[PDB]
Amino acid sequence: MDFRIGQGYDVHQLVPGRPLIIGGVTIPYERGLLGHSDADVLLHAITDALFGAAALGDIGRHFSDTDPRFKGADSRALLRECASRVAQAGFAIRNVDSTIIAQAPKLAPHIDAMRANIAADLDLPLDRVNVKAKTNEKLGYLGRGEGIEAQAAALVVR
Amino acid sequence: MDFRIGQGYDVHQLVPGRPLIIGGVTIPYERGLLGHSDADVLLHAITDALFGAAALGDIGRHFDSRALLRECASRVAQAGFAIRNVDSTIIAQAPKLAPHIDAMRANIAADLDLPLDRVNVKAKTNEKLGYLGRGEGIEAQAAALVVR
Amino acid sequence: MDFRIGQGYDVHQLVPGRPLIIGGVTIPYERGLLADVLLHAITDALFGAAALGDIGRHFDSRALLRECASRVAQAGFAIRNVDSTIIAQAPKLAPHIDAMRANIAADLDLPLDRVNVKAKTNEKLGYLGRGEGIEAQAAALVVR
Ligand SMILES: N[C@@H](Cc1c[nH]c2ccccc12)C(=O)NO
Ligand SMILES: [Zn+2]
Ligand SMILES: [Zn+2]
Ligand SMILES: [Zn+2]
Repeated sequence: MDFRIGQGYDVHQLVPGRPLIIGGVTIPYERGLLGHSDADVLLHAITDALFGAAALGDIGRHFSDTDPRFKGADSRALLRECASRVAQAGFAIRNVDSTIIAQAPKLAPHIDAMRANIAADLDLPLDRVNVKAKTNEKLGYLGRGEGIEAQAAALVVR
Repeated sequence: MDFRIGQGYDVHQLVPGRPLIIGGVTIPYERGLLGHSDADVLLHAITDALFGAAALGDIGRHFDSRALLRECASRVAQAGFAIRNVDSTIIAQAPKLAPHIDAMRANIAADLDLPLDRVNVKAKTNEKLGYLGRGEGIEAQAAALVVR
Repeated sequence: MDFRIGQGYDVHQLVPGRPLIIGGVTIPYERGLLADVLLHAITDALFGAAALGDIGRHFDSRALLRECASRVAQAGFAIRNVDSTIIAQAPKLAPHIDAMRANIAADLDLPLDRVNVKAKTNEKLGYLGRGEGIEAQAAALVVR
């Protein structure tokens, strides 16, 4: 009954010449997310929520964003390693919820694939993983398509 | 002991000619929230947090925002979950929301068949920053705890 | 087994001529907040988990956090954990995280391993990315 909650946030700029990878899904699009890694904003937010629930710091503490070994890093591999460290700390994952905010492209066709990827990486059934997709109702830099944001919440138990 | 958490986010533009309805409360104001529904940003954020905790997707996949919140609660129950508590924040530079918070909590508690002491609504400004600080929209955030 | 969750949000403008205090820590930097954004978010998350309203209805931001914790306890709740994120484009916050965690854990009378603080930039986007403000987000779990 030693439950703990974590929360996560990430944002990346949307720029030409990059793959668009969200929730482990390579989405065909003229632009992609800019980062040292593959810039998977959704997986990073979930990773942060998991480290946070376990009181293990944050994604930047665990994976160096200047190490050449993480250039173009597969963020699913990072999420699996996060889950491994959370387990080593003594915690079991109970559920993850998340939101992606993007003006474009349409994300609804890809949500089920993202959910399946996250569930596989966390060794969870599909019914403990949720991904919600939103626009920002045309407001701000999100409404202008300059970046994509993700939010996440995770419940774990020791 | 099968607890789950959900989180929700919503934002809508403030435009002339619409009533301002937040948490089911009609607030006197020169503008109101723009949307296909009544654009109740707080009820939508709570609805998304409840769908998220139950792993039932989101408000866009599933659909007056109180009727929608009641239907969301029905679908959460249909999945086998009981709602334990909801917490939330509204971010608006104007108008003042404190006089309306208790009516909002009462509306949410009635719609979710919860006691008042399991529902919470918090009010914030954005310190004059961004589109929220310029009064161009209102944001809501929500967290929900459920149990199977 | 009567668990409850709360969530908190705060933001303040960042301009020259003020000290930068986050999580009770004075951080060397050319600008400061116009205002402890992290402690307020945590305070709001705790009031929210207890269904006691918000920081504006109830009230140094450390003294406020300690009083918030006292009211949460008198309402019958024990705090189980806090997690949080600070979004600031500059300065680097990683060197101060342990000091922030120590201050929060002390104020909440929690073991250190139940308090977490995460740090992010906003990738140069928006008022946060331009260094015009700093945001904090928080989540708290309590039990009656
Ligand atoms: N959002 C941050 C999270 C992060 C920090 N250090 C890392 C190292 C590898 C991958 C991601 C990270 C980022 O750098 N994405 O590319
Ligand atoms: Zn990232
Ligand atoms: Zn809405
Ligand atoms: Zn504040």
